[PDB]
Formats: sequence, structure tokens, C-alpha cells
Amino acid sequence: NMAIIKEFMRFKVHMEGSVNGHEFEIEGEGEGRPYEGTQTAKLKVTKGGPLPFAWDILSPQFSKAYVKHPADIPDYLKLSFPEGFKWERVMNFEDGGVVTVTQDSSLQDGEFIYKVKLRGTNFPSDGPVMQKKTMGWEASSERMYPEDGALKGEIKQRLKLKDGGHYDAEVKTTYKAKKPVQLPGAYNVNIKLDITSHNEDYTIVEQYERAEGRHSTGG
Repeated sequence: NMAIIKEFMRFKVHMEGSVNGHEFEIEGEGEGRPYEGTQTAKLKVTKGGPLPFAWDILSPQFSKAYVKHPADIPDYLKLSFPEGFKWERVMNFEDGGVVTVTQDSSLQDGEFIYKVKLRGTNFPSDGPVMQKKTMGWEASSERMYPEDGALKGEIKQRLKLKDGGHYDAEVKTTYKAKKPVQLPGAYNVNIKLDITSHNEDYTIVEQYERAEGRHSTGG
């Protein structure tokens, strides 16, 4: 798959979502280096803008083909191409807010194509999401393991708050290749997602992510 997943790859993304009943769409494009674990995404709100909630709850939904893997950890999600893979995520935020996401990743005309559907519910009207009081994610460690013929990841993810401290989410995601390919054992992925630019109302956003798999065992 090194022939089809090139060392530089572009993607296109579309998200349809709603948060606390506010419906929206986002379109974006991205590019990165799948074997180096880096990528940038440029997003535009195309319907429902300006969004009345924190961009930060959407940012982790905008690309696991771009994780640097040691040669001895099977890169299951790269191996899934050209057919690709799907992922499904639940985020439980500490104040009862919930985000669920489903995503399809495919490869078409030499670029990744991402289709995302998102449902955010139960965010308190005076909480940091609906009041836009967040300031980006801390670096994360996603704990990966195979289960039931798919790859699972779990994160204790932390959003920085403008007035100090953190707003926490427990996250679980299943990543499932469309064809059986080799699953890895348990390992960790170190992720750092940064908003590198945005306009005043967050209808135009650029974000950078670095993600690298590391052994959890082996000394």
C-alpha cells in the first residue's frame, strides 16, 4: 500500500452535524505526510454559520491514515486502502455534553475522501461549549487495542478553558477496515492538535495535527 498511500497525500472532507439542535455543514481540504504523522486541514462552515458553540468540539473529527507507525506495529488503517475504513466515536464530556460521530474514509482519484456525521447533545446552555470558553486541546495519548475484528482507541482528552483549568472528555472510537487486514496489538498514539488560524467567528479555520504511534510494551 506504499504505492497508493504516497508520502504526500491530500484529502477532502464534508461534515453534516448538529449541536444542541443547531444544524450545520462544513467542507474542507487537507494535506499531509502520512508516514511522518503530520497534516493540516482548512475548514469552512458552509451552512449554519456562525456556529453558536466552541469549534474545539469539532476539531478532532477532521484523519488516521496520517499516523506515523513504527515498522513493527501494523498500520491497519493505511492497509485498509484503497477501500478504506469507517470510524464511530462517542465523547462523554464531564458536564453531561455528548458528541457522537460516524465517519467514512475512502480513496478516490488519488485523494482521501472523508464524510462525517456528528450529533452533539445535552451541552449546558451556560457551559464552556455553548459559551465558547475553550482554548484548544492538550496533547493526547490514545490507547489503541484490537477487539472484535476492529481497532479501538480510548482517550482521556482535555480541553483548556479560557478562565483556567480544563474541561474533560472520555472518548472511545472504533476504527474498522472495510476488508480484513492485519490488526496491531495494543499501543499508544501521541496526538497534538493545534488551531493554527481562524477568523473572528470561526467560520474559516486551519488546524495542524501531529500523531505518532509508540510501543506500549517491549522495553
